[PDB]
Amino acid sequence: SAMEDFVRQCFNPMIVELAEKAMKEYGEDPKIETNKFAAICTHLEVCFMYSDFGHRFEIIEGRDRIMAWTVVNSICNTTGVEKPKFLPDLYDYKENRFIEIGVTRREVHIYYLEKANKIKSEKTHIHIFSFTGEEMATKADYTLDEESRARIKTRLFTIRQEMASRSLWDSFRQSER
Ligand SMILES: [Mn+2]
Ligand SMILES: [Mn+2]
Repeated sequence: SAMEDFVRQCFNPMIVELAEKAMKEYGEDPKIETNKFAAICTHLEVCFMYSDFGHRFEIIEGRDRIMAWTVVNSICNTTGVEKPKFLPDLYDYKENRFIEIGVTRREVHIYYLEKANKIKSEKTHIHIFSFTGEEMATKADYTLDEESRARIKTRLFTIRQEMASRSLWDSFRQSER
């Protein structure tokens, strides 16, 4: 598929490898679930950019479940912050709170409501990004400075435009995988 080629050309090999590992966890094949492949790569890249724009942030996404829960447990033991139900994406040492990052091809408020209804934890901060430069965060607290968020928005829009140039955007956005 052209989607796999695009993924291997636009994403660095480490992100592609982690995404393939996550698909093995899912028991899914990157050559069949190509849109899920692109979405997982995009979410990983956004989480890594978010963490690098700070060390203010502890990365939880991208680790295997053992190490992710080990990191979450150590953070909870040191800070006393409540342990989340689901594995979040980041921990913010400055605000002392876990962060769930969302990347959606739909409207940001719809996805925000979906994520907030899932996580059921007022403590965990939510930050949603779209491929159109829109964002939505808990209490309108965007955590990052405007420059870092602009970098993330530019990266997402560029991914959307590369997909559209390769005639892949319609399939990707119409899919919720
Ligand atoms: Mn995650
Ligand atoms: Mn996430």
